[PDB]
Amino acid sequence: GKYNLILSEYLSFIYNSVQIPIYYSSNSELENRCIEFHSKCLENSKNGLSLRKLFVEYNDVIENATLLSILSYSYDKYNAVERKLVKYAKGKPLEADLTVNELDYENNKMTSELFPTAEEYTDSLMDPAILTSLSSNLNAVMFWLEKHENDVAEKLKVYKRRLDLFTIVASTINKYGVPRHNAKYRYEYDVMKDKPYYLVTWANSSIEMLMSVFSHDDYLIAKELIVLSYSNRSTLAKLVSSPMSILVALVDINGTFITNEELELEFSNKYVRAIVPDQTFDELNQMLDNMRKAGLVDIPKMIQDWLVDRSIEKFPLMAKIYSWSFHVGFRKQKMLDAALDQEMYREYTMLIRDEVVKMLEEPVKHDDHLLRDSELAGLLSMSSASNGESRQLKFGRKTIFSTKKNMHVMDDMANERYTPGIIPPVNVDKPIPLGRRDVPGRRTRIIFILPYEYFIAQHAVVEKMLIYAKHTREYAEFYSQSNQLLSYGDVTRFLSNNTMVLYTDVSQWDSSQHNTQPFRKGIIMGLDILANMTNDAKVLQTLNLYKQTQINLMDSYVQIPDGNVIKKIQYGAVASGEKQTKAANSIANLALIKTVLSRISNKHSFATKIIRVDGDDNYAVLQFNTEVTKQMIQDVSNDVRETYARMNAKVKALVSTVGIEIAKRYIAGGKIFFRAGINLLNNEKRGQSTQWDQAAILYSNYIVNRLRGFETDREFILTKIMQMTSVAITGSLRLFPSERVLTTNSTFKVFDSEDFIIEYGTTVDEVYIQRAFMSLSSQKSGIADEIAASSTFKNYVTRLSEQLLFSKNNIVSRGIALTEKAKLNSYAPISLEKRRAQISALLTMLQKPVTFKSSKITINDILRDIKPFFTVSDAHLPIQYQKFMPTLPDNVQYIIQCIGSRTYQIEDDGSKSAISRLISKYSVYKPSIEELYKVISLHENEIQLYLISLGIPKIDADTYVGSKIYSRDKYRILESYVYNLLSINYGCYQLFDFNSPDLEKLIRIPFKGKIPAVTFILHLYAKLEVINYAIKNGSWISLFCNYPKSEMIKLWKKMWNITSLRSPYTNANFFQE
RNA sequence: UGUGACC
Ligand SMILES: Nc1nc2c(ncn2[C@@H]2O[C@H](COP(=O)(O)OP(=O)(O)OP(=O)(O)O)[C@@H](O)[C@H]2O)c(=O)[nH]1
Repeated sequence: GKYNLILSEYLSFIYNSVQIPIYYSSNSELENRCIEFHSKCLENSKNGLSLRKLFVEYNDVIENATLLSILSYSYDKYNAVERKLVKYAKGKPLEADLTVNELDYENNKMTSELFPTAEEYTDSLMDPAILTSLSSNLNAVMFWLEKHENDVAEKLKVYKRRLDLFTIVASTINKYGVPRHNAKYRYEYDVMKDKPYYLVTWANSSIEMLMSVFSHDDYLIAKELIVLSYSNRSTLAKLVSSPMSILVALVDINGTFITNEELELEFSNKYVRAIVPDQTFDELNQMLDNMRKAGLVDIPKMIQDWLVDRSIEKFPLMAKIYSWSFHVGFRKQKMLDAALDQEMYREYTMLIRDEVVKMLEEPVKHDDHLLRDSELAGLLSMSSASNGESRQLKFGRKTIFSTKKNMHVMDDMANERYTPGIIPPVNVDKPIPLGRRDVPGRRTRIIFILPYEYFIAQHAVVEKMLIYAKHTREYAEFYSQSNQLLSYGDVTRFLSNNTMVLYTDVSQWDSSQHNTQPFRKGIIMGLDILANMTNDAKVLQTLNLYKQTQINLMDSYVQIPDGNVIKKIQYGAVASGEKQTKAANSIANLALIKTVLSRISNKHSFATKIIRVDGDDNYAVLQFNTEVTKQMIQDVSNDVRETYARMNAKVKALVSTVGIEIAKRYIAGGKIFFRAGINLLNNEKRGQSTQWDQAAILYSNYIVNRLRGFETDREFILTKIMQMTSVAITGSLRLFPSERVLTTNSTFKVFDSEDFIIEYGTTVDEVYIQRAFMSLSSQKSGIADEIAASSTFKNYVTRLSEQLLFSKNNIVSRGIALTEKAKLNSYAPISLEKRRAQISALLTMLQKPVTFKSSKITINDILRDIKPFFTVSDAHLPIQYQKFMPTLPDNVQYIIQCIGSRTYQIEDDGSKSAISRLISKYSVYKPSIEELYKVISLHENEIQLYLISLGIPKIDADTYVGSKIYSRDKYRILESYVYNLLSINYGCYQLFDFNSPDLEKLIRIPFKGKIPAVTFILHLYAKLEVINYAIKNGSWISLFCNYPKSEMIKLWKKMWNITSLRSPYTNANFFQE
């Protein structure tokens, strides 16, 4: 509830010269008071009359009404930022050392020195690409500095540490003035020219870093990173986070968690001695020297200190540095440089080929339907991303231009041009338009924006491999419904005094030109074997067209822009843009380690406890017959690196007996760690989401970081949200959304009023507002309807249908239509219409709901019904689980020490339902969890027509539709769909064991009725309420349920008429994918 | 229509 208040201290801070609180109430007479108070307030302000009287006069509204929004009327020239910044600029501005970076443009020169003219300029290399200004990030900081000016004791040491650092920014910024941004939140030439090219993005990186400073060690790390990061823009992060790969092999294991047969974490009190060959210490020092030579001082000592004893208890510092290294910003080079960096393989290609076979064998041998109708599968899965060229399109009586695949597939069909039989060339004659991938730390990488013919030809076969992966443990990233905790235990499992883990980063190998041949070759070779396993025209064709793209790509040409020119150079490496990218890379990376391990066995004899490939890393745990020694480690480590060398693969390969470090995670001292390097004030690229959407994503990013071990002051986060979600009515009148508006479970939710706890409307006003917002959730788009009606479209939707369905089916059909209408949202013009509407709507909205004939039910209502039939009473749970994830805040860790954690993802798509399994045996169609949710609630005879109308044979449709499974499915679909709506797999909850016995105790639910659905929700709602209470108070409570029998049937009905809510908060979570 | 693949 503090938002609404911290919101005023802010406005009254930014503006000095008025605020007009706007309330509302579900109660008619109180609302009319809410209306009167409003106007009376406007009036007095329109006369410079103190509102003090009215605030007393209408004290009733203040007290019993819900704050809807705070109106801010300010008449300043909005340069108050410039003015306000002086006070903090009394330190010596930083002077960029233009010597630290290789490429010249990476050095912090003046903009003009890099770009002499306005036609040569480009923010392309610094663009914060986010929808909030640098002025704001500035205002935010100062606002907070003022509020914690007179704080005492420790808060002061936090204020101080912070005030200091801000100066560095403030002073440096003041020297060249503050860079003003345009309506699109971009920094142009006129403003950037005189100022250092990287002033802005660095300011942003530095602000976000200093506002995440608390302890002295923080401050030390910030300050250091903030200074060097003003000159170094290319090796800092890599330099700072490089040591961590070795630090993990130095901490002894004193009690760890392993994985048991039930594939779940189980404590193991074992001790494993970290065995390290001297050479490693050399390597680690060489890394410490490099750290120093590049200016670093404070950070290198922290590690050197740590290295005396190397206590897993004093490892939180090392982890902290590793996570901070990333907040320096992204490394955005020039496409050209990004692209320029570019007989013993016999074994390595044989394995790749054998792996491509295993995966597709059965599907091929048994003329799988998916492999046959793969062309339809690709079409239905086609996204509305780029195709490469910017074609002119004819829709109805309108010719517009677009690059969208969905737009090009359509147009192409309506003109006999749709020809997937012909897989376009990608050579010198038809160069690949390029894309990029920017990440903090590593150098930029290019990306092939291949023609849609390439997706379609690969979609189905890729999916068939991913399935083989789903149940092959070696593929960590894909195995079962597993989260990272599982992979954590699979390693710590076989560890001991006679084994050694071998990890390897191979990101450089996959881009290496050496790989590109044995890679594409092994796949093709494999595809051949498969082709010889059938005669099915369908299979051979799609199996063949796959072989085709694996050739056109062998000798590929790329379109690198080199200025305002687009040179065509020859690309001889495997870039990524295909559908097989992730799968193939997984296949390849694993084929590799197998190749390496196989070779080193000629000398040393060991056993393979586990082999794994996960993203751009690949590791294995070997076991020897004798106790391992420093010398044994050195030898293995050498023969390995040497084996990799004989393949001309530039890769980092380490060998330890206690931990590992890979891009996704690292295991130090038997504990699990995940880098907390998600940037907040700078983004990789510009999407299409709105500001609100970005507000929510900021917050989301805050939560993930926080859980990972990097906390940005929440007061700062809330300030940014106050900024980003606002809506300007005129040049002076700006409207600010209230806490109720932004946190309630609506279509406009941005964040949770309290971290790790998701509330739902439990009061009338809350219900009122919730139902009001939903009413204006989806907006009209003239442009979207125009094409939604055009011929090529209807024909498109039609052609897809007649191809999928056998008999009639209106649910599918009505779906395919919308499913395709939505894709148009990637088209900017439409997107823009939408947002404009949403604003005006949500504009008048924050003024008077009322008229909204609610009739739709949501998870809120369901819960709000159940709420009153429970009795809480103080309970208690002892801490009985040792911590394995050190970084977790304290209130979230607690829940785990009491009820435990999980290593799987709760099924929330209805994929395990029998009916869904059925449809996938005879159909290429994929129904959402929300469709199955309705299809399962249909009259027995309707479900039978659905099934048949998708190619499901009667002996099957008729058999299922009756069976007991249909009933169990009925429950399973609902059970799955509800979890989906409660976000049981996100943020905080995904961590918890919702089936913990310890938890089950606190839940006392007398089953006065044998009606599964109701029993279900009652227990879950209770498990949630218990855990929330524990997440806030630190103590536990028990729940007793006295839900009526009569009511149960009333509820069960409500259950099957639930609507899914769509919001920025929701999408934010989906973005964490 | 300052936009730039897979997932
Ligand atoms: N290209 C690529 N991007 C990835 C990969 N894995 C994750 N990402 C990125 O992941 C960001 C998502 O971060 P998350 O995966 O949601 O962080 P998290 O993994 O959900 O934290 P949890 O897994 O507990 O463990 C996106 O912006 C992606 O670009 C990958 O293997 N390849």
